[PDB]
Amino acid sequence: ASAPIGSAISRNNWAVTCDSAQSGNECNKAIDGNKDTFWHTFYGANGDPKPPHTYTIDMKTTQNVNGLSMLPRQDGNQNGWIGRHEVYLSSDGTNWGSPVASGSWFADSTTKYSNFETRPARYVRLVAITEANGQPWTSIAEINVFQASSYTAPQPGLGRWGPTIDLPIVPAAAAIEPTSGRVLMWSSYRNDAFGGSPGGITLTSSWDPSTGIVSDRTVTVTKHDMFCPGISMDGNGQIVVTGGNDAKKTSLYDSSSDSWIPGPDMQVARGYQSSATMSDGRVFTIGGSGSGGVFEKNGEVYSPSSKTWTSLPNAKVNPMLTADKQGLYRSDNHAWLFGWKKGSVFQAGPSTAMNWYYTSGSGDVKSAGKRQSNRGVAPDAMCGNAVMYDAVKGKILTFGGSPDYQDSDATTNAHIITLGEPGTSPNTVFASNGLYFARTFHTSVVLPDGSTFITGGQRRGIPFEDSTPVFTPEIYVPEQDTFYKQNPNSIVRVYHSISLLLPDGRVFNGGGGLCGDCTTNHFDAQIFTPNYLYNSNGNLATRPKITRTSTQSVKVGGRITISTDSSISKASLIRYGTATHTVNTDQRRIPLTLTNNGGNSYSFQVPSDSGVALPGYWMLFVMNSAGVPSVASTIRVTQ
Ligand SMILES: [Cu+2]
Ligand code: NA
Repeated sequence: ASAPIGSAISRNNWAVTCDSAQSGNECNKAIDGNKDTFWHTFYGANGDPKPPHTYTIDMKTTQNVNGLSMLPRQDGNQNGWIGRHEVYLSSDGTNWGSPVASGSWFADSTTKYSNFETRPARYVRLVAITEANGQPWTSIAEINVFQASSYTAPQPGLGRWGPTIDLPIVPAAAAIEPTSGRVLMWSSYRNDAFGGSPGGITLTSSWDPSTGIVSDRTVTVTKHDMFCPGISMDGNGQIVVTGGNDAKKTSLYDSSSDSWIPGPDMQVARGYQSSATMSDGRVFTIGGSGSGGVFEKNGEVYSPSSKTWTSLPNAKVNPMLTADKQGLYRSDNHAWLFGWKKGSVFQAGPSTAMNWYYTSGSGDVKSAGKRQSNRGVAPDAMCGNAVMYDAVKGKILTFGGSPDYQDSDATTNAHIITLGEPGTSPNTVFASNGLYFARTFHTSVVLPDGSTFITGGQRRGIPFEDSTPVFTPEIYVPEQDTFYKQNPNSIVRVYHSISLLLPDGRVFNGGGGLCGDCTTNHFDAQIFTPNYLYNSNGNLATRPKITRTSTQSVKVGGRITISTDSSISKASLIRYGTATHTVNTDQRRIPLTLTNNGGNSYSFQVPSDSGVALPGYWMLFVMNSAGVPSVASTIRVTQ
């Protein structure tokens, strides 16, 4: 089940309009209060008109609308379940504009929801594009519109939230498909739960940013239930998904062919582990006692060329453990791993002790000191994030988290870690005065300008509960060493939530829940459009365009020559991310040093060290004098 974000509006003076309505199944039979009666479109004697079908509401007066609900027919018949839909709002009743919520709903008889940002309106409209099984009809038992307590206009220069993307599943895990631009999402064996899994099945869903179509799929070929995994993009351009409910399995996703290929089994059975792509294109993973048993799980490496998993027992998991109250079951989870120089992997936390991991031979480990500052020694920060915003200078920003996984208070702790050569202890200082709001179970992404977008979370970590939420997002600008509060949202994004950077420069934020009978399931996602895409008037600014590229595939140390339509100031390369349970080891940014050739032609060099410039797919963004970025050009880096 799910829950709305507002309170129900009285339907006593409502006037409804429909495109088609049968005798006995009228248009007003959706607002009467009876769970057994329903509105239904023309069938039988009146013919069978195909979708789009529309339902328009007139609330007589202006209300502060923040969502709607749709209860299907409860008579056991499938005829009329709404699949693809669109929600519109208006003040006049003729000019509707752009949709506040669009997407697809699951094929069942449960109550469906569309939760969006507060916007004052008198007229509400629900358009049913398709039927769940592809039939000509549309039916609704009960339709309600919800309102917020008050409305406050969004502050200029602090971004905008919206629109909402309705999904058939709860996206607990996600990744961007580089070659197509789509957002691949997955849950478990079911759309709303994970417990009591038979194994061998994962339900996936994808969203296209250009078309707006949401299409679901069922993956059984890999014999893996991909809930609670370790995700990494290898050097061969394939997404390596490891463990979880089927603790020993590995699944590979190829973006070019849009298919799932079976991978070889791991040496050790894991769950809730973090995996990281190395300098040679290989994938390293360590720990993970979330599933497959509770014991000492040391490191292991995946080779994409030979299709094998090899154990590295001397790469000890013992110095990276937290002092969690639940023991080893939670202490080796969600490691802040980063692929670095000469096959090494840096562990920034969540534990107080930071370590260097080596992959040559049977593996090795060395102490990198404690995560600290002049404010003292930093405690254990489970489910806190770690983002590499400047890979050239080895800059990592760590923030949030709590001492224990569950039933523990979060802190405002924030640090800057500067990486050098493997084996040396890095310099650690405090990032400004810390976060504005203490948060755990939060997610983050690196933006084109070097800034880090932080959103969601809760003050006290209690899984499957939406208690003490943080609605206000934060942005960290490194040049000024300052945190900035952005415009707040209305949907709670706690445990099982994700955040990914879209090729168009915007942020995809969704998920939260996945507990079955709970009312905390979020079958949606929201889009955040940052300040850099807006001008002085508050409208969408003109974005510069990359007209030509010399090559789409480059090697480490090689040069690329581009051509633009206007003058640019800065340029950056961002690696495509993957997200689940606050972990994102794939994302990183490289600031580019440009050479002006003249006539809007620029040249740059991709770093020679493959530990800085990790092999895989990257996003090319160029910024003008106003700071407005372009859309991303997909560049593949090899070694
Ligand atoms: Cu989980
Ligand atoms: Na009814």
